[PDB]
Amino acid sequence: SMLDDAKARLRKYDIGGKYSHLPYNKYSVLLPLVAKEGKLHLLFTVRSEKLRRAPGEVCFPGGKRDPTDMDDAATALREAQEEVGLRPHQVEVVCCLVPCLIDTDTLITPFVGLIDHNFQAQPNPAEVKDVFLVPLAYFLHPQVHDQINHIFEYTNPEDGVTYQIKGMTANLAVLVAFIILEKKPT
Ligand SMILES: COCC(=O)Nc1c(C)cc(C)cc1C
Repeated sequence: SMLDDAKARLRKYDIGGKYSHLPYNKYSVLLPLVAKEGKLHLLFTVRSEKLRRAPGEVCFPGGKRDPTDMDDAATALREAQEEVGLRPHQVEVVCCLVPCLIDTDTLITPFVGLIDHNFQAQPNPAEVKDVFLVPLAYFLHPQVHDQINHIFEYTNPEDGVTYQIKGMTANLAVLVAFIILEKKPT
């Protein structure tokens, strides 16, 4: 099936816990995969205008590890629950992708999660201004704009709203699309 095929591809890129103990400032992100209308989509958040870092920008759910978290996957799930109301029984964490190094002292660990078909997002307005889906295939032929620095523009055909996706978020989206969609019979 489509979902069994996705998880089997993703598992080949799992680095597991190999880099998780190193002494960094630690953050995790959840890359949430949703099946709709026969195809896979990624779920994104628009950050609230009130936040200090990157107000109004597109990112994946996530945040800073705290002393309650059992492991880095726990950080990503705690934060996803707080931001969009995703409950633990509604996500299967399939793997841990390559971590992102920034600012010389920070390590961001990305997890890919498969989302239950009955989940519906409940954006928390203190943290999240908007939630939207993008079909995974978009990231193989994006609409690119140069600010020189590459920015993707995605327009939702439901309502005509345009979103800008850039930086680490855009880089991880492309990576997941390659893993799952490369070399597939039609
Ligand atoms: C200080 O925590 C780091 C951070 O960026 N947090 C955060 C992230 C990652 C995503 C969303 C949607 C909302 C928040 C508050």
